[PDB]
Amino acid sequence: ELKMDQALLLIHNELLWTNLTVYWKSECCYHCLFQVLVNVPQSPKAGKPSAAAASVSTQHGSILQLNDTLEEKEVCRLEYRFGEFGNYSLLVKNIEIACDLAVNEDPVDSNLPVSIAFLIGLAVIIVISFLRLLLSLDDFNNWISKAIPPRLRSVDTFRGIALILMVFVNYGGGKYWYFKHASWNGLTVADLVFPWFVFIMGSSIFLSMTSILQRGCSKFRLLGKIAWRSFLLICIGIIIVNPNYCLGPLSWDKVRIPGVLQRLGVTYFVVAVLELLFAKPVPEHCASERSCLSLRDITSSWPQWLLILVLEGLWLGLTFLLPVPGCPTGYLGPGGIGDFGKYPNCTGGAAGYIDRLLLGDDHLYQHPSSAVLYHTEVAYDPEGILGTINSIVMAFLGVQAGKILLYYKARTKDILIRFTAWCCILGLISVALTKVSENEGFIPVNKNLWSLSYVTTLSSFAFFILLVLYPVVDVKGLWTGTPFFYPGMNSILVYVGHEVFENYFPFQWKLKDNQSHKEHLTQNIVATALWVLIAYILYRKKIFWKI
Amino acid sequence: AELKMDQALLLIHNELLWTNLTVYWKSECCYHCLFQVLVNVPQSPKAGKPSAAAASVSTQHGSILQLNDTLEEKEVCRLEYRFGEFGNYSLLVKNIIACDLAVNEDPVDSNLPVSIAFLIGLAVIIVISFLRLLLSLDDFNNWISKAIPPRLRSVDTFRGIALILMVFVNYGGGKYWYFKHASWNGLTVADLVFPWFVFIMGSSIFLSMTSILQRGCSKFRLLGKIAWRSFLLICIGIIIVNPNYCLGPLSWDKVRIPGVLQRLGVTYFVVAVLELLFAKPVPSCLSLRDITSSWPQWLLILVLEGLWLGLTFLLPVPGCPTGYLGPGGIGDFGKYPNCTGGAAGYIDRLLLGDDHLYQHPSSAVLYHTEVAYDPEGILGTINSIVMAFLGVQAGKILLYYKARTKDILIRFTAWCCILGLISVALTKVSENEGFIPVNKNLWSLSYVTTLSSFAFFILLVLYPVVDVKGLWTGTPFFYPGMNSILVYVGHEVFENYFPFQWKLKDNQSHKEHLTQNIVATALWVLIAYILYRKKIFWKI
Ligand SMILES: CC(=O)SCCNC(=O)CCNC(=O)[C@H](O)C(C)(C)COP(=O)(O)OP(=O)(O)OC[C@H]1O[C@@H](n2cnc3c(N)ncnc32)[C@H](O)[C@@H]1OP(=O)(O)O
Ligand SMILES: CC(=O)SCCNC(=O)CCNC(=O)[C@H](O)C(C)(C)COP(=O)(O)OP(=O)(O)OC[C@H]1O[C@@H](n2cnc3c(N)ncnc32)[C@H](O)[C@@H]1OP(=O)(O)O
Ligand SMILES: *[C@@H]1O[C@H](CO)[C@@H](O[C@@H]2O[C@H](CO)[C@@H](O)[C@H](O)[C@H]2NC(C)=O)[C@H](O)[C@H]1NC(C)=O
Ligand SMILES: Cc1cc(=O)oc2cc(O[C@@H]3O[C@H](CO)[C@@H](O)[C@H](O)[C@H]3N)ccc12
Ligand SMILES: Cc1cc(=O)oc2cc(O[C@@H]3O[C@H](CO)[C@@H](O)[C@H](O)[C@H]3N)ccc12
Ligand SMILES: *[C@@H]1O[C@H](CO)[C@@H](O)[C@H](O)[C@H]1NC(C)=O
Ligand SMILES: *[C@@H]1O[C@H](CO)[C@@H](O)[C@H](O)[C@H]1NC(C)=O
Ligand SMILES: *[C@@H]1O[C@H](CO)[C@@H](O)[C@H](O)[C@H]1NC(C)=O
Ligand SMILES: *[C@@H]1O[C@H](CO)[C@@H](O)[C@H](O)[C@H]1NC(C)=O
Repeated sequence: ELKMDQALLLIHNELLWTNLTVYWKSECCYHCLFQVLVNVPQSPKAGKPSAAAASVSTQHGSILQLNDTLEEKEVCRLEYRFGEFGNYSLLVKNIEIACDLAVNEDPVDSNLPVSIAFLIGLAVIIVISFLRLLLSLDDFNNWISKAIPPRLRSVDTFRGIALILMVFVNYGGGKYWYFKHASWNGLTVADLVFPWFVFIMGSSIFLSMTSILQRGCSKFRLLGKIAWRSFLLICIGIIIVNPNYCLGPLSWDKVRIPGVLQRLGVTYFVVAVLELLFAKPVPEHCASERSCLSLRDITSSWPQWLLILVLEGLWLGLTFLLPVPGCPTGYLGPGGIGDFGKYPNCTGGAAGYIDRLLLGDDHLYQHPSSAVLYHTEVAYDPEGILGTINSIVMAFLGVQAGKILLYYKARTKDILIRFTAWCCILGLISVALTKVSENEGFIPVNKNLWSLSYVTTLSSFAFFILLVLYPVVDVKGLWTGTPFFYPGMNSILVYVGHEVFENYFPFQWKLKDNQSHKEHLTQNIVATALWVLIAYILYRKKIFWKI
Repeated sequence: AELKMDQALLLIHNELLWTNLTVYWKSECCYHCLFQVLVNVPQSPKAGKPSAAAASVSTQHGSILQLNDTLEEKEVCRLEYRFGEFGNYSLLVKNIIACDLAVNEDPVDSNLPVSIAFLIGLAVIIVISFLRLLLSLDDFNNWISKAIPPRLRSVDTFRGIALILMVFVNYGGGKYWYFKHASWNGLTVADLVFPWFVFIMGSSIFLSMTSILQRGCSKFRLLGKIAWRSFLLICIGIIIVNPNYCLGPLSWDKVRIPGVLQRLGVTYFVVAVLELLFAKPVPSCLSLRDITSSWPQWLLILVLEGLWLGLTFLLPVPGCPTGYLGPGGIGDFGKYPNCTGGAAGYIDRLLLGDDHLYQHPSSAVLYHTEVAYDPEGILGTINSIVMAFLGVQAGKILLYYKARTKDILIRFTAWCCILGLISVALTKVSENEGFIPVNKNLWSLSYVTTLSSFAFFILLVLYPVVDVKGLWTGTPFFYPGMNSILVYVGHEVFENYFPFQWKLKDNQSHKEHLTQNIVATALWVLIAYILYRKKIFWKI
């Protein structure tokens, strides 16, 4: 009867001279038009009020505006938050007319009941099952006999955490609203992994390129390697990751040109080529002081910083200045019914227009993140053309983190000072941009547009994560990234694998109740743990696929 | 138009007045098919103007049209014809009871013109495209530079040929009827692949066991390797290869336990454990010592063959004749609607259930069988083991007389002749008649002997040319031969992916399907070649 995060609302109209219409709009909508929930009729006779059944969304909040089809006057505005499976009864009576809320069945309290208790129980059960399976393997072997520079590992732990979170939220994340990507604006747990992947990509770009150059290899061989790696990423993404082959053979008239791997390849090429051309040897003798307050890692890359600033200015100018036909200039909203629905075919503004012009409507993402909340009827691709500038900026921030990590290697206090300084600077910039509020600010945090505040917020998060991880996993040694670094070293293999093997049995099976959050959560956690186990097994076999 | 692929539009005109003629159709190749109703032709309203009926006769190979009156059923005209693709044939039955077969539009061959000269044309096209891609890609790099224990390779070539055939016929094989699996009895191009894979599997089993036992190891880590490889093959077959995950998530109640890789794993375990349990070291014009040293496993193979024969021809099956080999459905005059496989089908449905079996057997499209019958069932694994052991015998022949090439060809010719004689004795040189007709779905003993004789002849041809005389390394073939498992898993996983599958301008065209499948097979050969160059052979 009811679906996930969907309370059942019954409207009892005790009125006898009005045809009430209940409207609806979530709290998380910024400026959304009210959608008709159900059209309750008037009571034919006194004593027996007219009733109708409506299913209200539970994910986050609910605004119910009561209007009558005759005069269109707000008899009462009710603003509540519903539960996952709740028999809610709304009665409105003339006393003038006030609508009161009654609960006939208590909600399941989605994400309230599971909390950390169910997660700990599931983890214990999975660990016990794995240990029992491992012990059973030795039982068969016994019965048969009876019968007859190195890797940082902190960047690796960072990438492993990002990969685990990405595998969890890509498989559904328990079908929870906050483990999915945000509709248009703000941040969720699924909006963090991709920026961290670009950050780590830039960091590893600098680490690998400087290792290769100081190992005595020509810059042209590295240029060829970079070009081949970016081309392979783009082709792999376009041919394998982007299209859903369960719907039929791939036709060029509906091929999704831009994607996650295409974005990664393009920004890899751009920022890696920037580093290659403007490559200076890593200074070593300069690290002779104690906690040196030198800006060497920044002033040694003034041309790349100038190019990055020019690119960021280009992104800001195109976003806020490019005149989109039939659209306000500098439009950042979601379109659809968002922003009071006055721009329905304007999902993404300048970035969406650039994508639709250069690549066409059919070569974009047909199911954007905003399509489920703001009801966008057009196609917008989060990995568009305009957002690649901000992805390049993020990759260069990762490059800066790598320069911090390598220029000062012996002085771990210097590394921590630089990480804290950069995290604070980027956090202050993000707070200034987004104005702390989710939907307010000059450039609100947005994954779909890859907003500048999105880049800065996620880069500050990445700098803080590196600040926490580098001493613990490298200097102090209190933790080896025990379950995380195997995905860190098999990132590309795990990404291609889980984007290819989404529907295979160990990662996805038929569920007893498809509308249960706990069943989906168990399936997604088991699938993520199995991908970690696969990465660990390949680590033991020393099978590291690299492009 | 409304005509499909491999179908012909048959217009029927009845000049008869007091007739309610119905047209019954039955494909020529079916052994004993009930005449299904094709179309119902109504009585002509008046003289001069006959009633017209539109039908699509399956022109894959032949068609039998029988016309008997609807009321007081009596045949008025029995017509046998071999229709052509996209043919507009008009049937004119007129009162004189006479028949006419006027061809209103000439048929399109779509088989000779596409697979006779268009095959060579497409080969030239793909060769030119590959050469241009190789030259242009290196030209750009050159512009920048200017500006600034041994493997035999015969078994490898055999396995590569089998892999090329499997990739071609698994993708559709041009959607031709002879590049698919024959509906129950008979041998097609697609039926030749799996038995050769089992044969090569057994040959490689012996060729690896001999090397390992001669080197430093024991028959206790070899047993672990064999058991783990069998378990891995079975698990891969159950999880990855078998289910069609595009439909939805896997479920226990509707998961297909049998499979190609499950069958390969079970037969590998059985035959490899047999050789390990009876492992002897290698030591001749007519020595025959290879068949005598391996006498216990030959005795066990004969016992297993007797068991398969006894279960097939003697196991009682409820609601089914004892010793049934027929396809069921409308086959055998439809007297056994649900008897697909007989003993093998009943054993599968009794041990694994009817939901853990192949729901689209090759007999469904022609004999109209509604039950689920799995070609890789439980009964046929005995014959899979027998053919794997014939491959093991080929390996023993090849390894025992390594320095006596003439001995190798003498033994290969002798074994091929013996197995061919056994096959022609069992099938009486007829696909549907005989004692044990050739059948992939039952994995018949005559199927095993025929395909093993074919494999022995293929080895007899390949071994001198590719090993002894050295005239031709298996240049377009052994590259998949060295990556078989990866190639199989890859084309099972990446069936729908762009290089191997793209949307066609008209899905009802044999030329477009053939070119797409040839391009896909060539791309898989190219992938295997690239992996060979980089030495990324995946094993176990
Ligand atoms: C939002 C959602 O829900 S979807 C989330 C989106 N998901 C994704 O984008 C996942 C896909 N991306 C990825 O898997 C990765 O980011 C990749 C593969 C594209 C790039 O990973 P990278 O950071 O380039 O690392 P990778 O493992 O490929 O190695 C690249 C180079 O960096 C080097 N490197 C990596 N880590 C380190 C380290 N810690 N120290 C030193 N060198 C390192 C490697 O040695 C290699 O150089 P080499 O070949 O010369 O030896
Ligand atoms: C009919 C249709 O359309 S669908 C049916 C078609 N599909 C199938 O049959 C499934 C696909 N099958 C296959 O890919 C293969 O048959 C496999 C992988 C299952 C088995 O291949 P095999 O012949 O066993 O060889 P594989 O490469 O796996 O290695 C087996 C062993 O034989 C050895 N070997 C292989 N070829 C040779 C050779 N020519 N000489 C000596 N030893 C050899 C290998 O070295 C290996 O031993 P090792 O572990 O010491 O290295
Ligand atoms: C529900 O009723 C209220 C009040 O009747 C509507 O509020 C006004 O509606 C008129 C249109 O009749 C608009 O011109 C006004 O701008 C609205 N606001 C105010 C403050 O007057 C409300 O629009 C109705 N709901 C919907 C979905 O239209
Ligand atoms: C749920 C899901 C199923 C699937 O079959 O695979 C996915 C792949 C995903 O990845 C995202 O997909 C969109 C465009 O690719 C963008 O929202 C993001 O940028 C990108 N990280 C996200 C979700 C899924
Ligand atoms: C169509 C298809 C696509 C693919 O990519 O994979 C296949 C693999 C096939 O092989 C057959 O599959 C069945 C066993 O699973 C049995 O009909 C036969 O024994 C076996 N020859 C046949 C068809 C396909
Ligand atoms: C309410 O709508 C019904 C039809 O659905 C109509 O018969 C009735 O007159 C309406 N009442 C008012 C007060 O408009
Ligand atoms: C909800 O409650 C009402 C009365 O309180 C009852 O009639 C109805 O059956 C209930 N529905 C569900 C789904 O529990
Ligand atoms: C058509 O009629 C003839 C009349 O004897 C009969 O023998 C034949 O079986 C009929 N065809 C059917 C029933 O398919
Ligand atoms: C077959 O020929 C008839 C001639 O009477 C014609 O009307 C019909 O359209 C033809 N079929 C097709 C598919 O064109």
